[PDB]
Amino acid sequence: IRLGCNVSAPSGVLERVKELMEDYSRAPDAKFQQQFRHLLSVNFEEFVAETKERNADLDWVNPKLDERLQLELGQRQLEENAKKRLEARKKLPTMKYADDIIQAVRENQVILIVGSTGCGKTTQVPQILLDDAISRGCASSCRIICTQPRRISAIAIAEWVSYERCESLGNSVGYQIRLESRKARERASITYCTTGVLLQQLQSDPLMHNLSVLILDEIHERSVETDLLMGLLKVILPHRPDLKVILMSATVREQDFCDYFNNCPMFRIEGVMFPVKMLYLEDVLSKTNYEFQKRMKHEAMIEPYLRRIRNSYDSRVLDKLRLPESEGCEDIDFIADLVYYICENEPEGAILVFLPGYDKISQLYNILDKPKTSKGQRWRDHMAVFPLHSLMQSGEQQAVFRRPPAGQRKVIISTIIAETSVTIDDVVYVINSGRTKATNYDIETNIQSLDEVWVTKANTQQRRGRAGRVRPGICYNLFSRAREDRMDDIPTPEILRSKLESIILSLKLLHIDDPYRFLQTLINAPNPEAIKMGVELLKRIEALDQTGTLTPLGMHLAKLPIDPQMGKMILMSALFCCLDPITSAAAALSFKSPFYSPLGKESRVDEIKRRMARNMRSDHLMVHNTIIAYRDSRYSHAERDFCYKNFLSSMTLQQLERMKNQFSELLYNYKFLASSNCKDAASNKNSEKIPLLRAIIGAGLYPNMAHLRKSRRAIHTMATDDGRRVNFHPSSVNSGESGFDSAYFVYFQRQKSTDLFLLDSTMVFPMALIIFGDGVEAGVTQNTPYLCVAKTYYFKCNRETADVVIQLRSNLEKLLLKKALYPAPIEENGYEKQLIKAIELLLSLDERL
DNA sequence: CTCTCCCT
Repeated sequence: IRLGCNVSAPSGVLERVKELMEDYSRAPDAKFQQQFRHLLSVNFEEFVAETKERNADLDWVNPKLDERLQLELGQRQLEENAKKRLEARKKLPTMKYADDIIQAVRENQVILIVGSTGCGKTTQVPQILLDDAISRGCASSCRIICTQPRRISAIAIAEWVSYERCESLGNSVGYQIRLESRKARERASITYCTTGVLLQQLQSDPLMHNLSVLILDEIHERSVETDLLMGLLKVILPHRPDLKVILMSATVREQDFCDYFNNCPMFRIEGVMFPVKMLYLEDVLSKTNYEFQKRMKHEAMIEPYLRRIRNSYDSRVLDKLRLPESEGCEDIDFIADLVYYICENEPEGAILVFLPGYDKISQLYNILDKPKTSKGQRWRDHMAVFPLHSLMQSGEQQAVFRRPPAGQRKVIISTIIAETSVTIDDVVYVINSGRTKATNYDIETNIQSLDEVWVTKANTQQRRGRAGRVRPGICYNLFSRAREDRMDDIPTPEILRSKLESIILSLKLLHIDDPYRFLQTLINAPNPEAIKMGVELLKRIEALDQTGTLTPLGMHLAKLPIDPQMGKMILMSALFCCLDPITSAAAALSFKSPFYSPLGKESRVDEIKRRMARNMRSDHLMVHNTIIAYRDSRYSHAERDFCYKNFLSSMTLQQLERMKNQFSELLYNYKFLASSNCKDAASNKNSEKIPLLRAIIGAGLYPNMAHLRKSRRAIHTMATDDGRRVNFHPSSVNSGESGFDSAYFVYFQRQKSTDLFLLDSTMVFPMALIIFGDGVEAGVTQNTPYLCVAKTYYFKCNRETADVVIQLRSNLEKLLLKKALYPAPIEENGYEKQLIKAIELLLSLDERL
């Protein structure tokens, strides 16, 4: 036990904390509390009965609207204005199977439609079933929900299907994503929505009574949500015989889902794509004749292969395959040569280069842009070269989509983002490195890492398809087919890679109280060690009690669309009147930072963040400062130049501001805020007290703590509270700085790459962790009285301050408990405000003087 | 001294 700095408080401050605490203890209605005790008192089939009565609207049909919609669909098939496409929709493969699809849906609760790119299943199946129900005179009983993984998919498909009905968005076709919607009409309608939207609507309608048809699309990508959703359908569908489910999948281990749902009817629908030829490293090197210069294992893999292909390739190319450098992206000059090769031979078309991450996208960009070779010098002026990365601006502009200037060849250097999420349509050539970056979770070390790995067979399959979009393509794989046969079928499904605290809490609102029993039902069961690690986190932040049951605060956290830790941070910000900054922090950790990382500009983007951090040693208040400055630039009509000068995405900032408005609207409806405007003066009376903002941020990121011991840009000897040595991620404002007021930090995410890095952090003060943390005891270790937090960090503290802090933590726990059970805004002159004022007083002693 | 990427 090595004691830290002295946290004792002046006697004058302790007396007034005492005057204030015992004002608070002199104190003497609830719809939320009755909702909470009802949920805990009912068993599961009481739960089923109650939610059936409460969501009954589809029990009502509208015969006159049935017959009217049936009658202008009958006639409005008789123009030629919506026909040109009915004969154009008939040219899509899915339409040939209309009646079999219709008939299979009537005879089966669940069917599966499997099909490759271009088959038309997403756009055509919803209309096939909708137009059938209208024609049978069932229009008003038909409400179809179609889920998509990505937001932009939902809007684009909705807009395109509505074009296909000669309607504007909002009649028979709509979309719903989070924070934006164009809703269809209530009945005889199709809604495209993101999977999360549907999961959140499950909290009000846990048996899906408010739709007649559920279409789950792209289940083969095995996102958490569709895996959860199929898991829940096994619970829901027994109580919903009228409900129709259509699963939709690419041809990627499709049989997993057929098996998972008994064995249900499976339709296979042929795609529409032009042929794309696949070449491997042998083939590429036999064409380019490039020469390399400047464990094995690998040799165990390659030599059997080179003996089986001995007579199909020249010996000198098979010898290059014995170098480990020859496969993947380890030699960027090799990729550069094959780019130059495609520009010389081969017809007109764009090159799509798949590389795992930012670092070597940078290297190939610089080699094409500042060429080392005469061949490169040659081709420099005839290429328009686009890096494509989530942290880069290229996808936010339209150049990378349009066709190049005449005489110029387009070269796209991208991450995995161009496999599905972003799509360039004039690509005829894919150079596939076979390498990506992926996150994996070591359950035993509690270390998250980001490592470069080989892609899966499904990845290359989809990357191959990216070339066949306008015209027959070529896919160059920078690895041998021996490496291909050592690749996994599909990536490890993300629910085995994921923190489960949010999911487990959400399942309590669906009256699924055993996460063990339920998660074991998934197609891929998560490690039960991860399930109690999630349970244990929820117990610590007190969303569950020790027996495992939902607490009143846990019910609030499950109803907030954010991870429970930051939801807790968000509610504290209401109680403590700093709503705007803390919601700024939560939305950014919950989504992403507004800053780009444009090629070559890092030293300069590093310097913008340090100026936006306003020397506050917090990545989280850096984002809030960024948002304050962004609002000022709109209020100044300077928005474009502001974003330019500071390498900011105005589209990221706009979405952060709507999440902030949404957190503010939810907290208002839950009766925690007097106003729904997250900028409201009453909600922000402390938003400029920096020590108080460190306290609320720490309350949410607790227990992720780190301690620095070090003086010198500077190097850092720092370690997390589990003893592991960490460093600030070089993208953090805190990396390399010296002279912190405090050696203590909280962080949202630690990650291993070159080193174990803290990706975001706020400098915190010991009294703040002590008040809002746990594991707090007073004692004596040498002959020095101490106060500790988490039974880890011990601070010199005199008995009078120790005792008052311990009394203070007790009434805070009583206060939080009643705000959870009886939500009200803290009234500014009442008794609860006096214990708020006690805490601000103590925290304000750490102000930078 | 470094950054796979969806989503309520």
